[PDB]
Amino acid sequence: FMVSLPRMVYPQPKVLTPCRKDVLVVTPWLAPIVWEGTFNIDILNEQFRLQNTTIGLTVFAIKKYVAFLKLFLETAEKHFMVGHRVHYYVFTDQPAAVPRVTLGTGRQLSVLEVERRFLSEVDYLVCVDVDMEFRDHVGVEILTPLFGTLHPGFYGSSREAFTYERRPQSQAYIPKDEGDFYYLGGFFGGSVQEVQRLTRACHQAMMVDQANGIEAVWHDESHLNKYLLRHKPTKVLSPEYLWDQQLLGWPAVLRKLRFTAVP
Ligand SMILES: O=c1ccn([C@@H]2O[C@H](COP(=O)(O)OP(=O)(O)O)[C@@H](O)[C@H]2O)c(=O)[nH]1
Ligand SMILES: [Cl-]
Ligand SMILES: [Hg+2]
Ligand SMILES: [Hg+2]
Ligand SMILES: [Hg+2]
Ligand SMILES: [Hg+2]
Ligand SMILES: [Hg+2]
Ligand SMILES: [Mn+2]
Repeated sequence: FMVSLPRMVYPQPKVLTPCRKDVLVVTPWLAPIVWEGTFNIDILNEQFRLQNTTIGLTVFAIKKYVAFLKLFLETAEKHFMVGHRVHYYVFTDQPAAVPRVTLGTGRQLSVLEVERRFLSEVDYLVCVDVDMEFRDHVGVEILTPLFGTLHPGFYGSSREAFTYERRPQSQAYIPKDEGDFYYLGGFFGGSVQEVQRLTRACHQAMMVDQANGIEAVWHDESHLNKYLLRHKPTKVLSPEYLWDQQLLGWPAVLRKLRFTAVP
């Protein structure tokens, strides 16, 4: 049951005025593609807060990657789901090496040394790489049953150029005439149920490949792409959500650089 929104004053949407004229804002299966200018964050914040939404953010920090945790967490505190309940899950082989980061109210962090837990603790799961930093708003506009993020190096490429696994012997195989987009393995998510279904599917597919003596060209990312090809995401995040300014600069098409690789 969703309670009614309160009175709100904002610009009236204009039916005869495109949101963006430079980019695709909706997929062929009617899933929005999230770009700056397509959403009113005040309306979305209201909708998700009225549901007391809790977002889980998972990251793996093994070996030398634990060094990226401080900046990652500090910047997440300034830009990730601010105003909403957030539960960070840091999977690491060095529990004592996790930095003591100060968190805002309603936000918590759990250190797990290296699934029903997620089902009872959070509503949505967001899975990202740790060698990154938030530089701008990353909020509830991304929440949906299942979402993928456009790889910054292939958003303008033809499917032929996508680095999908091209060997038929692999479970991640995708032929040259198939494919919608090339999604990043480093930023995906959705409801706990959908995220677990995806990881369960990929885990099994990778086991089959291993038994068959084959490893997908881009590992988990290759399997992720096969999954999202066969199970269309309900939202697709633009490259604003995972960019590399050092290698790609700052194109006009990107009004904001929200989550980026650390040099
Ligand atoms: O502890 C880790 C290890 C890896 N990664 C992410 O997973 C990617 C691929 O890891 P892999 O070990 O397969 O290759 P490598 O990290 O040596 O380039 C890394 O680049 C990161 O983006 C991470 O976030 N935490
Ligand atoms: Cl991840
Ligand atoms: Hg718009
Ligand atoms: Hg995850
Ligand atoms: Hg993860
Ligand atoms: Hg998969
Ligand atoms: Hg996957
Ligand atoms: Mn990375």
